[PDB]
Amino acid sequence: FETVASFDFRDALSKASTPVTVVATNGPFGLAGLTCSAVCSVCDRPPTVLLCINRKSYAAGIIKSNGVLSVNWLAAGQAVISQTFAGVGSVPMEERFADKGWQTIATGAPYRMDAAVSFDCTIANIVDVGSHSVIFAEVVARNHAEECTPLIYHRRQYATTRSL
Amino acid sequence: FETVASFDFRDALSKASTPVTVVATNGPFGLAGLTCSAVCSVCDRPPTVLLCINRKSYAAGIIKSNGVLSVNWLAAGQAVISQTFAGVGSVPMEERFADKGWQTIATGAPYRMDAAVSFDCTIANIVDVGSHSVIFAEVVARNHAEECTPLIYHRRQYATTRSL
Ligand SMILES: Cc1cc2nc3c(=O)[nH]c(=O)nc-3n(C[C@H](O)[C@H](O)[C@H](O)COP(=O)(O)OP(=O)(O)OC[C@H]3O[C@@H](n4cnc5c(N)ncnc54)[C@H](O)[C@@H]3O)c2cc1C
Ligand SMILES: Cc1cc2nc3c(=O)[nH]c(=O)nc-3n(C[C@H](O)[C@H](O)[C@H](O)COP(=O)(O)OP(=O)(O)OC[C@H]3O[C@H](n4cnc5c(N)ncnc54)[C@H](O)[C@@H]3O)c2cc1C
Repeated sequence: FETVASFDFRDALSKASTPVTVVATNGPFGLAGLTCSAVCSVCDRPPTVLLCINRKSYAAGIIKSNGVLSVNWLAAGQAVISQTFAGVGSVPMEERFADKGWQTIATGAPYRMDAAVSFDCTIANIVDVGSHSVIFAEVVARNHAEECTPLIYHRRQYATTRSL
Repeated sequence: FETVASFDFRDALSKASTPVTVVATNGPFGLAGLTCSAVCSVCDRPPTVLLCINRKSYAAGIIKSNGVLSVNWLAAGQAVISQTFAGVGSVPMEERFADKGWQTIATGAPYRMDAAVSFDCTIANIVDVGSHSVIFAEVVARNHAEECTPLIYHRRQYATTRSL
């Protein structure tokens, strides 16, 4: 079988929906983060999620060397946070965490305390696939905001949820 | 750093949101599918998605032995499909695919033609982590309905999308 064209693959994907997260890190290699939607739960013992991140990025370099990271599922009101960590407005990497919303929990990685879900994590394993590092991370702390319907991405726009 | 309790992990995840897919298969080891939300795109060259499925699933062994599968992102109108494939009504596998909305495209796996997005795939890699097989699959064909509006899962209920 022949795989679909890359362009057709991305077009089709725009028609699926995802949550939106920010993955962030800090430690001896410094502070960094990027917006990431390719994230999912893997198993509960040990509690493990994975995230797939293009290895060419500033943030990927730092995340992999710090060896710790946070995954921060954004609430409906946080599209600007997502835009910032996707590089909309070209906000310099270390200027991205200037606000009380980020604090430390267990690892030293910055946690978004008003995110719908925040997992503080250590990296356990990495599987490289084409351009992306698939990073398997074990959850060593969790946090939740009070009142957060999700930020959703779909058809290249942000959205949130409503009952069926 | 000690990991969080499994129970905390699961609770936290209920507060995140995910699309809802049905992962289906067919071939020499038979028909099977199940509903899966632990799915994401990995890279576009080659076009690869991954999905995490509990090895306890009846459908897991059949999917991995057939070597082929589809991922079907369900639309807002399709909660009954999600329910059928999560085992509600305990519908027998073959009978799950009796409806003519399920066709073959390229691999032989059943593809839901009216699903918001359907990727027909061949398995490329399987990495077993805790209770789950993380299955990497390369996209060989696709199909999309005209209706992309997502079925979403969140706080243990179905939802769909709204503008912000
Ligand atoms: C919103 C949502 C998201 C989900 N996400 C995931 C996910 O990301 N990963 C995951 O692993 N699960 C996921 N699930 C769970 C999943 O879909 C199922 O609910 C789970 O696998 C249990 O399904 P089952 O009741 O069909 O049990 P199973 O044991 O998996 O199978 C039972 C029924 O289906 C298949 N049969 C069973 N035994 C035999 C036999 N001895 N001989 C011949 N035929 C047999 C069975 O045949 C039977 O019809 C999700 C469910 C929901 C609702
Ligand atoms: C809602 C959203 C989700 C994103 N998810 C991821 C992800 O899971 N993994 C990742 O490495 N980067 C993701 N990004 C990209 C990322 O956050 C930065 O924008 C990127 O590192 C910036 O580099 P660039 O200027 O070359 O932009 P780009 O040329 O746009 O980025 C190029 C490469 O890194 C960025 N991938 C996966 N989903 C998306 C997406 N919806 N939009 C754009 N790129 C995507 C890509 O993945 C791609 O391989 C996402 C961006 C947004 C807005």
